[PDB]
Amino acid sequence: KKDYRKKYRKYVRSRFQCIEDRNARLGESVSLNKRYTRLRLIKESPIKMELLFDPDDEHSEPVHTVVFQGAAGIGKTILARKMMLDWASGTLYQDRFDYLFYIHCREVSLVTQRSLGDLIMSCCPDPNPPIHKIVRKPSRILFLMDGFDELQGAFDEHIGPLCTDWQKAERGDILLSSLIRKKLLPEASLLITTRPVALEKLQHLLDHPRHVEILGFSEAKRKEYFFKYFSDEAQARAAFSLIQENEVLFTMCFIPLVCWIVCTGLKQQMESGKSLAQTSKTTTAVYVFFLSSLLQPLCAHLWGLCSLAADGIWNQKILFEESDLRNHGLQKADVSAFLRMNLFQKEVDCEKFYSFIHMTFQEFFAAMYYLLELPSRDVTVLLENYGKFEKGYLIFVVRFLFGLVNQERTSYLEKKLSCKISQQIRLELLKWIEVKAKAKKLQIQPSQLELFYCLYEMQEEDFVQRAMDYFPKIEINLSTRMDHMVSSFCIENCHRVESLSLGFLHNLTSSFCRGLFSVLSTSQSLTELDLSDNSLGDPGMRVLCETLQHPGCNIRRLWLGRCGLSHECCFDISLVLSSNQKLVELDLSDNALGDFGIRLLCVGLKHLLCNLKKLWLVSCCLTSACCQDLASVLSTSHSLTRLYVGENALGDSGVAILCEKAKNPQCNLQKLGLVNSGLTSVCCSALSSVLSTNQNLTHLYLRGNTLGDKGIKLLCEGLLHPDCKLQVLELDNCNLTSHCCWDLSTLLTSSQSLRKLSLGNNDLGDLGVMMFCEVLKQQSCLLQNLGLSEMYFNYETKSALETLQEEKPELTVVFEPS
Amino acid sequence: KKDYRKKYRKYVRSRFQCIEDRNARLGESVSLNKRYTRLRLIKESPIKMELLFDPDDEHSEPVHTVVFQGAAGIGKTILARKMMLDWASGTLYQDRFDYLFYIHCREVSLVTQRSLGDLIMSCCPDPNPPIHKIVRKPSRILFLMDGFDELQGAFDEHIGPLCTDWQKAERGDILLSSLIRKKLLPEASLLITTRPVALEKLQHLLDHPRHVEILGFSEAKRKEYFFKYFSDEAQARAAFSLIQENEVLFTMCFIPLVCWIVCTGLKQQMESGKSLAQTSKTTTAVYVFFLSSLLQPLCAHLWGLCSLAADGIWNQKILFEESDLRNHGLQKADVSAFLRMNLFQKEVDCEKFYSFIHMTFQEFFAAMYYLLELPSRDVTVLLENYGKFEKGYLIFVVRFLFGLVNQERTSYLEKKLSCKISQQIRLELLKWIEVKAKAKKLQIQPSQLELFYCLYEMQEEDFVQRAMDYFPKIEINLSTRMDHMVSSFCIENCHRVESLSLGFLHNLTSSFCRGLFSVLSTSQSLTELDLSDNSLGDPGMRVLCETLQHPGCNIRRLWLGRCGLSHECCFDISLVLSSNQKLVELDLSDNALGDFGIRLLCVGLKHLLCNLKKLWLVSCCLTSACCQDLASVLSTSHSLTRLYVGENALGDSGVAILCEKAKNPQCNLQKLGLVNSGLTSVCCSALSSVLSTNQNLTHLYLRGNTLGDKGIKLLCEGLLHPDCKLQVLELDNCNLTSHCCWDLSTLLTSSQSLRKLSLGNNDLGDLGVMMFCEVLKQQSCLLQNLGLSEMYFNYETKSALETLQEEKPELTVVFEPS
Ligand SMILES: Nc1ncnc2c1ncn2[C@@H]1O[C@H](COP(=O)(O)OP(=O)(O)OP(=O)(O)O)[C@@H](O)[C@H]1O
Ligand SMILES: Nc1ncnc2c1ncn2[C@@H]1O[C@H](COP(=O)(O)OP(=O)(O)OP(=O)(O)O)[C@@H](O)[C@H]1O
Ligand SMILES: CC(C)(O)c1coc(S(=O)(=O)NC(=O)Nc2c3c(cc4c2CCC4)C=CC3)c1
Ligand SMILES: CC(C)(O)c1coc(S(=O)(=O)NC(=O)Nc2c3c(cc4c2CCC4)C=CC3)c1
Repeated sequence: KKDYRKKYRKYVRSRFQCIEDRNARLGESVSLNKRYTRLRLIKESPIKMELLFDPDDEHSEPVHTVVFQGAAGIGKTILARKMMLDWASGTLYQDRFDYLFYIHCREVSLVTQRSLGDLIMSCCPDPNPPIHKIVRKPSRILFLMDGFDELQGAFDEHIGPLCTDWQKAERGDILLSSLIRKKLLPEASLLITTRPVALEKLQHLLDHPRHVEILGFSEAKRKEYFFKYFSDEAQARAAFSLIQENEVLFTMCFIPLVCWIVCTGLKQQMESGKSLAQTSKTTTAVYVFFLSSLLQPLCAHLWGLCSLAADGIWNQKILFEESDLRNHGLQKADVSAFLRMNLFQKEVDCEKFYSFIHMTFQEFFAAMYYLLELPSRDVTVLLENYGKFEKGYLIFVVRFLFGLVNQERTSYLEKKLSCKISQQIRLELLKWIEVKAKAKKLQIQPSQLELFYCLYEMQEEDFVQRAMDYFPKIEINLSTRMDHMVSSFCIENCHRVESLSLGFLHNLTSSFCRGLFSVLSTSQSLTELDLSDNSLGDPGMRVLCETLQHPGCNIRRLWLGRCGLSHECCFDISLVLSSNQKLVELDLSDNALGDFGIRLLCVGLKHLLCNLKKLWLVSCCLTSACCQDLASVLSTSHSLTRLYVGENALGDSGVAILCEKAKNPQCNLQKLGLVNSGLTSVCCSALSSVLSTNQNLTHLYLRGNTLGDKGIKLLCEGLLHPDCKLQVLELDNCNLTSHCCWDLSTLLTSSQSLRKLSLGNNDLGDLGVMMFCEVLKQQSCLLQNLGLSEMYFNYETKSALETLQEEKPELTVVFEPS
Repeated sequence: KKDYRKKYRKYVRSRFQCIEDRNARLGESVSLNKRYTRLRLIKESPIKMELLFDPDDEHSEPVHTVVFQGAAGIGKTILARKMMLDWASGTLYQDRFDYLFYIHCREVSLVTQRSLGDLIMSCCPDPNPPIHKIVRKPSRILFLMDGFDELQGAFDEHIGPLCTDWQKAERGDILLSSLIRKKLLPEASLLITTRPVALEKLQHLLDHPRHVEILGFSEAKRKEYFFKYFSDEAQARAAFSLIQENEVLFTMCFIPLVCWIVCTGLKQQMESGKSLAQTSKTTTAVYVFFLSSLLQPLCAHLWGLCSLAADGIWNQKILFEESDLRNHGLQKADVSAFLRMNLFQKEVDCEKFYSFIHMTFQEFFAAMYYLLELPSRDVTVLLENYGKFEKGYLIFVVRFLFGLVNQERTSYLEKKLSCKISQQIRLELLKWIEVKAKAKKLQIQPSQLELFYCLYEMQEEDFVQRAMDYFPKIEINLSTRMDHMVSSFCIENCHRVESLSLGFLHNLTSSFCRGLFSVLSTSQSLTELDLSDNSLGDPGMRVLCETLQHPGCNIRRLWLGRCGLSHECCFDISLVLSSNQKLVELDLSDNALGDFGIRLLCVGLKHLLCNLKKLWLVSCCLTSACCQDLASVLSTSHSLTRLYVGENALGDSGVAILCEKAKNPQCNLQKLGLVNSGLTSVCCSALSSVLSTNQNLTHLYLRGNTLGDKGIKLLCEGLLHPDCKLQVLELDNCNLTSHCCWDLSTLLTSSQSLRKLSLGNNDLGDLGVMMFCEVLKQQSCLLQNLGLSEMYFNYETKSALETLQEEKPELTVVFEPS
């Protein structure tokens, strides 16, 4: 007859019409989900809400879990609400799921015992839905869990009694684990929204999740928001222009919540006949401006509320009863005012409790508590409990505290912050940074990012510059405009930073990094810049190359990784080499800088006053052709001493060119990086001439080649020469056999210059090694690692090797295989 | 980063380079697996090592278990080692298995408790491989179990506590059972090598194995072995030729272990400047020649070693410690000499124990122990424990004892055998043969094969000829040249054998059997030769037919089975019939001897002095056309009395021809085998004429025809004739119905000649039987089986049948259906 499934879709469609889905909607108006602004979704390329659980391009395996992550206040909930509306309307997943259930984490009781009644409680008023029929069929139901990080009370991931069978009642935390792990109602599809910081407590439940990141609004959508928010286009234009002119506030407003806070304040200024001026620069300033603007016209009850918020955070309470309001002196006065204003809501979805409009607001209020004039009111305790899931990580409580603790304060609630208290806290906050800044560890506690966002908020020179003294090495990751804004601010004020590592995330290949590179080049302490494995295309390298020509750079070491740089960029690299007399080490490996790029690079390398000493051209798609220019550089330049060119196609016909010039008596080559070049015995006579002539050559790296016995014999003849000064010889994957052990024995016996000789996976067997063991006792000069890498020997050889280590202590490393 | 799988692949490639994979390699040289000689592999057509675990041509089912069987020293291990090398090199199963684990059974502790650490212990020195990750994934791993029959200690197949879950520890015997049965680490692939004798203790674990037999070297491969073994072509040629001239030693060298022991002894004769002469004829001769040659130059410690070997076999010990050597007086003298020579090895694969170079050698030493001058030194005990898995079956200990117990002994250790002891044993060995020879049973104890191999080794006329007196019937299976050599020798010396059955295995259709057939035809006791179901094509039949013409044959009965003989061979069969006046019974059924072949066969059958009495032409693709020649044979020959021609197409139009001549009053036909000929009622008037005319006809077999009531009625008219002498009438599948019961009742009532009348699956029902029950009481002459085959009746009929049996005792078999 009447199919509940249809009744449920009607319920969902009609229910989720409001954006907030809570009261105090500026006179209880309808905000309309029709105003939904599209979010930028990136998968780990863009992703849509459609096809989230579908198989991808290979193996054709299904997806059971998709997790949405991002910053707070970015519409994770709103995206879920749009999804529910589109599903109910029959436009989204209309051919995939029979039922869609939404479970908010805020309302979940973690410590109480219940059966899986979530499918009843989250749906229609009808107390008897067909749970035992179609609604229990696996794979036909889609669930969404909103706010994993908002789960209150104790929580654990490693629970024996997981609880399967939806019919049985168990603790709420346990029940959630079983559903997330797909042990309860298996094959069900589940969407989870969470802050990245809480992923560490979720990853154990997910096993193999699909990862989707939610990004903020683009400039195009920022304008759209104002025009949809303000019904009068003239107001939308004024509101948009005002904020657009404020680069910092505009950027922060990329976060939908910040945009909302700002738009609401401007609307109120309009209604009140005010100038609509707004000078906020920090996240704190946005929250302080909004709160004081709304209460100023109330303010008398700020204490009772801040105490409530602090008690709420400490005791893991988000949803409050009338008793909790009364216990803080909040009754029949400010509560009503708070509900009239966009500050608090009374939760009108057929329930009986009160709540803050946002968790960032509750944390903001708690932050204010610690500065006014009641769980503790001790910032030491606040900071110590930062690294905890149960307390909600307290990211904003502390970050707002940083911004709030200042001297440059005015009226509008900012005068209610006690001076002595703020001063005592300021000192504690700086010490906190020192302790965490020195902790180079990966965890939920600050990852050397949050410390900088906190310092950005506390935009004061004395405090900020002192904090920077605890960051001699900075390792950070930038994904948006606000991150670069914070990074540039913080690094600009660093006078004691020696090295910086910058990770770049989908924002790349553009001028977006100019605002940071421009700053780095003016640093008087930065020596090493690490840009490894960042997709910065030629345009990114060009911006860097422009900044690397600044006379005040002081940068001595520049490292690149799998950036995909093209041969074209060698034009700009050469321009840097020709004028930057400070650069010593330049690693251009793992790029597409083919023979042409090298031809151009060599222009800078041969340039007068070019002081580059170490050059890595490893894995640069090079052939033997480039050896003509590289050989010219080594001969021409007095500064090049280290050259690595392996993982290319510089075979015997190529190295012969390098050798012709490398052998020059005036050659300054110290390390010859002929690793994976595919060399054989043919060029070994050329190497012999180099080793016996160039007395500055101390290290050979010949791993990856196929020299054979003939090749090593020819090299030995060179190494046996009186004028050979080679100290380190690496012979691992050189395809040598036991037949050459006689030449290696001769080398060990007669060589005087070698200090390290490492033999790797060669077919020397027991004969070669046993022979060496005896030879090495005959007044040998070899004191370093013998090699023996990836080898298996018999008992007697193993005994001889261990014996050698004990009988001749001057040999530091025999390196037995095990 | 670094994948263990790759590190392991490297380990396996570097490890398995030697053939022996043990020391004492003639100066510790490298034998090189590169010298591997291809083995002949036959599946139960040739098979390759590739695709062993793949599905075949139907059902597309996977193979989890593959079992390799063959002679001791046939290269089961070396094949396994080559497999590992080819896999590690990425040429064999490179796209099927990620890991390959080799577990030797010799090193397995059956009685101790352990987890499945075999995946750690069998690999590289690294103590912490990723067992809990990729290495525990089912179906991605191939295991090889080498030497099931070498498992020491107690063992059982029917164990409740099989032990699943690789993480849990249990007894080694139990652990192996679970892995073999695929209960532990299920869906894994396992290759098992074992001696055929031990299959009986493995079959319970395998359930549904793929069977591959390993055969020895061909003549061409033997040449290659010598030319690869001896680096000097001149020496390889002289060495090969020496052996080629020795037919018996040459034949034995089909086993890699035999060609090895022969080549090794010769190499030493070469180095020592000797004549290189070798006169060995038996396996024992080769083993003692080798051992004595090596020790003669030592011999003083033969006692202590033989005692050790005997103690080892008795107490199930293969791997010995220094304590076991010392306890037998073996210390700092001969042990070193034994390790220098190819006799003993000290197991140098990072271990601490000693072992015999070959298991057949350890058993050889034990065999000598019993003859010298300490577990027992009682041959009675040795022989009694032959039929035991735990003791290793003791096949060679006893077989070598047979060869060693002789009078024709010389120096070179053969003089260390005590005369009195050998004489006492010789008597016990002969009695042992008597006891086992009379035991016509299938088991691990001698299957009437090993007894003959033992007698071959003991090549002495008195002992051997006496042994033959216990084999009046010989049933043997020959698969190789050495089997024919032994069979020929043994049967040649049989003076009291009445019948011989020969199974021929892939060796067929060739002259390979000539060496045996030539001997059988000279036997003065052999009467019956059974060659059933052997693929001996016309060439095989021709060789037989040549030997069947020998005047001393004395063969009276020759039986053929599904041999696939062609009509062409009837020419040679006829040649035998025309001159062999002794042959009485010739069964040519289940062949392709169609009408043409019969036309030719009939030439011999009609030949003067052809005494063949019983001829079977059943299932010979015959039609009614052949009846013209068969009828001529029956009329022409005075000797043919029994003719079976069913399972052909000799329908009514055919039998009418046979009847025209069979009815002749001078006809000597006694049994008319017209079974499955497709006859009906039409020819029954012709059969009637035969019955009433030929008084020598006593048996009719009409099963398979479709006569109906009319057909049997017509036969009854013949049977009711005063001159009909038929005694036995078989009427089973004749398609008769209840309507004929009155003619059968008339037949029973009036027939005087019948003694047996068997009615089978005819629709006679309860009425027919009830009628017969009463008729049979009226002074009936029917005393034999009434039939009632595949019939079902009601209560009253059953009662009448049982009553009949009791009331009229002269009726031997009522044959109630149940
Ligand atoms: N795509 C969007 N279109 C319009 N408004 C949006 C959008 N995304 C976010 N917002 C704004 O976000 C505010 C609601 O904040 P919200 O409840 O989503 O914070 P939240 O982080 O999702 O809560 P939670 O942590 O439980 O998921 C509303 O003012 C709404 O207008
Ligand atoms: N295909 C082959 N090519 C070369 N030599 C072979 C080959 N097969 C066997 N051999 C010889 O086998 C000898 C080693 O004896 P082996 O260990 O194989 O006896 P085994 O019966 O396999 O031991 P196990 O009973 O444990 O399997 C070596 O001398 C080797 O030359
Ligand atoms: C990208 C990164 C640094 O790695 C990260 C991952 O997760 C986090 S977060 O949990 O601390 N979220 C936030 O800070 N949001 C947030 C921010 C600002 C202002 C507001 C909010 C919330 C509404 C007001 C200013 C930029 C960050 C940060
Ligand atoms: C196939 C059959 C006949 O059914 C069978 C009966 O017994 C067995 S066996 O498993 O015990 N193997 C052996 O005897 N090998 C073996 C043989 C010879 C010489 C030697 C060996 C071992 C090295 C020296 C001569 C032929 C058999 C198999």
